[PDB]
Amino acid sequence: VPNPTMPVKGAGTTLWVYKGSGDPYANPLSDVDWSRLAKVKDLTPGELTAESYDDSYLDDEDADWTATGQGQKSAGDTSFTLAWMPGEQGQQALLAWFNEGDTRAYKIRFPNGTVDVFRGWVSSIGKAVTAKEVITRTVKVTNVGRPSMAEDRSTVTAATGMTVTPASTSVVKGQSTTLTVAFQPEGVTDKSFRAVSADKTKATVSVSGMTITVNGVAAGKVNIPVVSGNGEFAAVAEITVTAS
Amino acid sequence: VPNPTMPVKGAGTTLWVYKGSGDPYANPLSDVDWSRLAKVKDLTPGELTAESYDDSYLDDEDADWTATGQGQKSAGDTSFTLAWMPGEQGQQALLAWFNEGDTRAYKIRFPNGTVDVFRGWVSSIGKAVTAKEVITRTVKVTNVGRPSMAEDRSTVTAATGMTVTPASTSVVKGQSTTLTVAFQPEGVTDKSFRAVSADKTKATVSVSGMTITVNGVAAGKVNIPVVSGNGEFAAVAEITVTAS
Amino acid sequence: VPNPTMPVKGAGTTLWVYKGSGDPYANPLSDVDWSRLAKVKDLTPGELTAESYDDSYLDDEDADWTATGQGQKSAGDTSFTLAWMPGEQGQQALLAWFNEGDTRAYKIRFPNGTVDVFRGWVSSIGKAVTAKEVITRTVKVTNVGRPSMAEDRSTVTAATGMTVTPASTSVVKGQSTTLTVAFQPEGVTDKSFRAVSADKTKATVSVSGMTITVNGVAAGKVNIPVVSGNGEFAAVAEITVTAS
Repeated sequence: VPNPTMPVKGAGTTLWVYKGSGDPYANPLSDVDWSRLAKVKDLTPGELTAESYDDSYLDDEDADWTATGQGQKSAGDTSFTLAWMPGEQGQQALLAWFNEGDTRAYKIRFPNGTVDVFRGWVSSIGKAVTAKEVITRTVKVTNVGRPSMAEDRSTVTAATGMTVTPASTSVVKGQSTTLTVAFQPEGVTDKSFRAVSADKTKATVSVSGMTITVNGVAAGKVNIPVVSGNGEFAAVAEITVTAS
Repeated sequence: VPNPTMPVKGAGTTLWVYKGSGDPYANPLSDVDWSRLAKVKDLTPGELTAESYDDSYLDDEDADWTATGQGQKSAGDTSFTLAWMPGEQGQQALLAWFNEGDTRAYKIRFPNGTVDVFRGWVSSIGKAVTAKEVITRTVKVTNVGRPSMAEDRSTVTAATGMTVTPASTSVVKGQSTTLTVAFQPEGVTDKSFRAVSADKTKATVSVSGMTITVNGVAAGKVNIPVVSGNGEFAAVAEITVTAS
Repeated sequence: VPNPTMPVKGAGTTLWVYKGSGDPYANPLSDVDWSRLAKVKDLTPGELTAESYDDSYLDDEDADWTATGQGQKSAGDTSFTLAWMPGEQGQQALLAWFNEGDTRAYKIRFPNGTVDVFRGWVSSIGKAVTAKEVITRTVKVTNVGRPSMAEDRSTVTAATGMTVTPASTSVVKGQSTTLTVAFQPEGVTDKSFRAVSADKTKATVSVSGMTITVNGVAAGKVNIPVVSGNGEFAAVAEITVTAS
């Protein structure tokens, strides 16, 4: 199951080239008007840099430390090598792309459900010929303009799905009780929380696995505050610890 | 077995140089008027490139991302190291070719059957003398103009046969008969031939534009053999010559 | 036996410096007025380069691909290291060559009967001092002018020594007959040939070891054309295959 929040191993990443006429940045998740370049030996995506702009004036009080700002960004170059199949359609389109010299759109689909789509023109076409090894074809695409990252299409929800079910009962010395924090604004959520007690002398707190464990170290009535996210929601749980 | 759709191992790649006249890019598959460079230790085909060209103006709203375009292409610098055989015709031809600024065509034949032909001038010539392994001459060629990748020749009908119906009639002195050569295995074919007498004394041959003429210089029976291209197919015909 | 047409192992290559007054390029195969620099630890001959000249004009139709030509060639530098014997005559001549700073002629004799003679001036004189290893002396000679390659003195013959002796008999099924092709214009020759049959249905052809094998796969009268070199000479062989 593709999880865009956990690290992924990077095996299964595919590369596609747009061949239709619409907007490549609009719906990249659809591979209808996209031609696949199979047998990818290796791939190194573009690196988005940004040159530095000097923001220093003569009258600026003190000049011990440099002051700079972000200048003009660049989309870098994307370079990949793949098994050389001269008769396979898609590589012929690649040679046509190089010869025409126009800016086309390409995309990389990761084993995460997320696709990074760039636009650029071919600036290199190589080939490595050696015995005992499949002949490979190497390509470099100089990207132009602003690309569409996979973090652009990532969406978040803040529909206030805060709920808390505490034990609200008695806990005896030597054991721990369980408290649940529901984070389901119709299921989808993107925020974290921290739950701690109020004294750390009568009952101790341990929050893990989305749940809370309250240990009755000492008798008395204790309060466990839970704060969700940046302090938009909270909860107070009352727990009693008996003498026994 | 040779499939340009599946990847190939690259063992058996051969290098040829156009020593004949005419169009080299026309029929690279045929090995007529091509001299083979034997004992190629290693090869590195030249890589196609393209210099960037700035495409921004002061009128352009926004400038945060760079705008560029493809400029001059300049394929070049194919290198190869091959065993040093100074008494082998093909390496003396190489030194002669380097010895003046002549720009010649050379092709690379791949194990999958395709051919990739460049046109350039020799820009470096080197040697590696060291005991206990073979003396290797290393050569570098800088390419000019545009090359002819194997991606362009995506038709290949493979020919596979032809016929030769001769006049098979007496030819008098001072006259020449015409011998018919058909190279139409279902019309489409991208191969040529070559005819050469077995005696060169009784008759002389003239081949041009798929038309062959035999002139009976001396009386007798002349056997005229034709062989096509690399030598996949051949035929033999006869021409009689009478003294009176 | 030295064979200038087969790769050689590079062991036994010697270095000489001309000390006479005649023409070093005239007869390099004679070591009369040449002093040998013995105990050569290693040797790296010069590399003949040639810078590029831009042949681009404004009015030239289209400028998609760069157009260049061979410029001015250079003879490179020859660098070698040898055991350091200050008192050995020949190294004293080397230091005199460095100090005087004039252009002298030197030559390298290979274990192939071929000699590459250059001309240049000493531009480096080194020395490496280390324990457990013979002190070495390193030399670099900057070559001037056009050298005399070993491919310059290699000669070829085209005295038309074409001959063919075919079987001209019957070959029974399941075996093969032999045909001989003589390439001896007084013995010396430098050209190859290709021999193939005319039908590939009655008899099959296999040319190797300078000879031809004709296999009577099917009965009938078959013709085997042989073409020598670039079509200057040819032959036609008639072979009969019986029903048995």
